[PDB]
Amino acid sequence: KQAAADRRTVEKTWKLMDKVVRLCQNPKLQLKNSPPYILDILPDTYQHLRLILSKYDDNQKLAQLSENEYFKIYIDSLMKKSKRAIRLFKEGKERMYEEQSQDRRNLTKLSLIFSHMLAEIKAIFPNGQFQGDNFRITKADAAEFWRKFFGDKTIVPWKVFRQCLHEVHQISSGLEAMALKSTIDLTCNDYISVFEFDIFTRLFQPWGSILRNWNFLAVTHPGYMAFLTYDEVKARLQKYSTKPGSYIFRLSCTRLGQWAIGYVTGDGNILQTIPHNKPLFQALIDGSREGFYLYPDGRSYNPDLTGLCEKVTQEQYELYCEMGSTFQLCKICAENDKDVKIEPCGHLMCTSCLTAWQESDGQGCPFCRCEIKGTEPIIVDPFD
Ligand SMILES: C[C@H]1CCCN(Cc2cc3c(c(C(F)(F)F)c2)CN(c2cccc([C@]4(c5nncn5C)C[C@@H](C)C4)c2)C3=O)C1
Ligand code: NA
Ligand SMILES: [Zn+2]
Ligand SMILES: [Zn+2]
Repeated sequence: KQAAADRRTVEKTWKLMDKVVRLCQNPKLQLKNSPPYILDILPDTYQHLRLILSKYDDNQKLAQLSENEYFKIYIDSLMKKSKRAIRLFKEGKERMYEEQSQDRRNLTKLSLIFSHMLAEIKAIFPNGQFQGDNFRITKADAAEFWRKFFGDKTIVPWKVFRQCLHEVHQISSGLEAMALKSTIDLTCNDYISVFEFDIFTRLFQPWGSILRNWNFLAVTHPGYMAFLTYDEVKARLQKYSTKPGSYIFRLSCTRLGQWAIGYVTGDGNILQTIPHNKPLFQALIDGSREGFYLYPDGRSYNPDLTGLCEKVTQEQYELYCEMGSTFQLCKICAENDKDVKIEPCGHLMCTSCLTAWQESDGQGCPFCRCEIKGTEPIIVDPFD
């Protein structure tokens, strides 16, 4: 239940965003030349919110804008993530100037979220005018699923989304649904917009086997590198510059919904290819056959991807989730946040999962089997 997105509220986010920009202007961090460039994303976010206000330039237009379900979620999320970034500098202290630290890692995670939020608002409010109820989902079979379950909604809670997705593509576990959430919920706000749904369905098409494509291509494929800048792709492949056909595929925060395959050419150079509006597995199959994509991440074994033309372990889902921000999500249901701690073992879960466990098995903690001497409500930050 977020507050109305009135002018007063919108401006509170600008002041919080200016605070993040000031903290990030410190030369000790060296963030001026540090992607995704938070010192560029936050001013651009300001200019977009300003462009939107110019389009809703009267009291009646401001009343419609402040009631817009997507806009309220956006401003509330922008507010939350900005406060989170200020809190990161407050508690990180000198560990913010060390590039390998977890505090710096969390700032890169926040910088990626602000990048995704900016691309989202520009897609939903092109030219500052709301067009979410007329957003074009690139895949028709994915568009039909969205229209079927959510009508003309532009954004829906993750918990409603997951359940409706399960009705068409079965999700096998709590860890799989958590890995899935960190993949689709790019803005890390516990909601899925039609834009985030379009990116996910473009990346892992065809829709008919989208969870098999995602499990193979992203959860277990050695060639998958998640978000990388081109300099990082080159740095990764430089080790294998002596092995033509070495390759990796990555996401690009400036080309959402598309893949970029970086590869070692016969003459030692590192080049990249952006596949067309076709499945990534077909581009990898064609490239393997043609001698360009042979060794994923320089490794001799290239997985057989032909099965996708016509089994992931719980540990693999756990490693996959580490990169994202899902530590606050209940591992059992993957739909509610952790809000209770079991005493004395310290394991965490949501209130309703603990009540369900207590009425079903209840013979110790559902994770370690230790006797439940007590419970204590808690608030979990994604970076705890
Ligand atoms: C663009 C450049 C900027 C400098 C850091 N490098 C490396 C880097 C990549 C990711 C991250 C970091 C860091 F913040 F943890 F530090 C760092 C985080 N990160 C990230 C954050 C949330 C979700 C994901 C996805 C993912 N891929 N494998 C597992 N997961 C959960 C890709 C989404 C569709 C789901 C990835 C990177 O890609 C990326
Ligand atoms: Na989201
Ligand atoms: Zn739960
Ligand atoms: Zn326990």
